[PDB]
Amino acid sequence: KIKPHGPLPSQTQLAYLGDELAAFIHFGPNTFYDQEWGTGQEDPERFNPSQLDAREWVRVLKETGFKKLILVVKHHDGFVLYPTAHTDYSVKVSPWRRGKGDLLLEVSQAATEFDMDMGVYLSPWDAHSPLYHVDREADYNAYYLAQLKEILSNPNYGNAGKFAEVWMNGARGEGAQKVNYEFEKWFETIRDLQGDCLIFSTEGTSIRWIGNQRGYAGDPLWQKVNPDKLGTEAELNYLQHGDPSGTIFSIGEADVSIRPGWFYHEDQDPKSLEELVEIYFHSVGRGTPLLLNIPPNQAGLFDAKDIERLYEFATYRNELYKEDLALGAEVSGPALSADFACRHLTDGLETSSWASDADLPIQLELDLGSPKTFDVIELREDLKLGQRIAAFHVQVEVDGVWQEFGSGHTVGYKRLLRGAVVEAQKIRVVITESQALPLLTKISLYKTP
Ligand SMILES: CC(=O)N[C@@H]1[C@@H](O[C@@H]2O[C@H](CO)[C@H](O)[C@H](O)[C@H]2O)[C@H](O[C@@H]2O[C@@H](C)[C@@H](O)[C@@H](O)[C@@H]2O)[C@@H](CO)O[C@H]1O
Repeated sequence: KIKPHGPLPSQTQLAYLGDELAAFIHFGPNTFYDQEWGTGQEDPERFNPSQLDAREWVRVLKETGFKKLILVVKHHDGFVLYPTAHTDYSVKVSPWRRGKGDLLLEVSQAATEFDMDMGVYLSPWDAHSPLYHVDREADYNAYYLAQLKEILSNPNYGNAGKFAEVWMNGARGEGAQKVNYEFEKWFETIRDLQGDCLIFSTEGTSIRWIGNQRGYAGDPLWQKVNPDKLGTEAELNYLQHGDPSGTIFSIGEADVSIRPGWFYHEDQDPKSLEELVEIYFHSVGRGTPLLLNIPPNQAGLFDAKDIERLYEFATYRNELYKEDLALGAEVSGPALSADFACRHLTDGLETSSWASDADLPIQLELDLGSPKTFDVIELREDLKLGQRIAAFHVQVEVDGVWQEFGSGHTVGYKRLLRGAVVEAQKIRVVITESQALPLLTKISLYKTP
C-alpha cells in the first residue's frame, strides 16, 4: 500500500472533477432591463418570458455534454424566481405563467427527466430586501436560511429532489450595507438537507472561486487551501493557484460566460469555438471543472448562435478524445513494484496506477510502436491518494533528436498539455518535482481536429 498524501477529495468532489462540465444560467429582470446588475426596483410587470422552455435548456445542455446546471434563482437585485413564502418580490406578482410560475420547478422537472445534476445560486448580497441592513442582520440571515430550506427540502426541486452544488456569490456593491452572514448555520442546513452537496462560497467550503472570470486556472493548480487564507479578501492569486500546503481539498471552479455579460444582451455575440477551446484547455485541461454561463434571452430561450456554438464545442471535444494514440503503448522507466507497473499508464484502467520511489527526476518513456501525429498529452494522478506532482515536462523524439514538447507544474485529476503538432513514436515524461512519491493512472495522446 502507498500512504496517502495531503488532504483527500470527497466522493462528491471527485464526481465533479470527473464530470468536468457544468452550465450556469443567469436569467431574470436584468434580461429585460438590458443590464448586468439590478437595483431591486425592476418592475415585476416586465418579467413575462412566456416562451420560456426549460426542457429546451436542459435538452441542449445534456446533448452538448453538460453534467450539471446551476440556476440563478435570486441575483443581487433580490427578485426571486420561485414563489417563495418569504417575500412578495417574486415571480408570484409578475404576469409570467398568469402569476403561477415557478422557474426552479420548471427547470428541476426538466433536469429530473434528463438526469441533469442541479445547482442553485442564491445571492447573499440582496439589493431589494429591506432586511438587508446592519440593523436587521439576524433578520436577513433568517430570511436567507428560510429560502435555503424552501429550496433544499422540496422534493420538486433539484434532480429528483437532489442538489449537487449551492452557489454563494461573494460580490457586493460599493454602497451596500455591511451585512455579515451566518455561514456555519447555512452550511449545517445544507448538510441536513442535501448531505455532502458541494458549496461554492468565500469561506473554507468544498468549492472556491478561481479568482477571475476568464475561466483561467493557474499552473500550478493545487486543489487545496488553508481556510485561514480564504474569506472575502482572499488573495486572487492564492485562489488561482491554491496552496501547495493546503489542509482541505478545495476545487478551484472555473466560472465564465459564453458572452461578455453574465446576462443576455442583444448586442453581444457568444465566444468563438477557438476561444472556448482555449478556456477548456486552461480549466478542464488544468484539472478543474469549467462552469460556462449561457444566458437565456427575453423570450426565455437560448440564443440560436449560442446553441450552435455549444454543438460545435461538443463536436470539437468528441473529435479530440476519439482516439487515444497512446492506448496500449509500451512504457519503460522505474516502477515501485509489479502492482505499480508502467503498463498501468496505457492499460485503459483508471483503477490501475504507475508509481515510483526512485530519485527525481523520474523518466517514463513511451514507445507507440510507430510514429503518430499528436499535439495533446493527458496525464492523471490518483487523487484518492492525494495531489503530489509539482513539476514535469514532456519530450518527443523527432528525427532521432529529443526535443521539448511542453512542460507544466501540477497534474491533478487530469492535465492536458498542448504543443506544436509533431510526428513521433517515442515520448518522455519527466517528473522533476513531487510532494510525495508520484503516482499516475493514465497517459494519453490526442490530435486536435
Ligand atoms: C471581487 C469581485 O467582487 N469581483 C466582481 C465579481 O464578483 C465575484 O464573482 C466571483 C465568481 O465569478 C465570486 O462569486 C466572488 O466571490 C465574487 O466576489 C462579479 O461577478 C459575480 O459573480 C458572477 C458569477 C455573476 O453572477 C455576477 O453577476 C456577480 O456579480 C463581477 C460582475 O461583473 O464583477 C467583478 O468585479
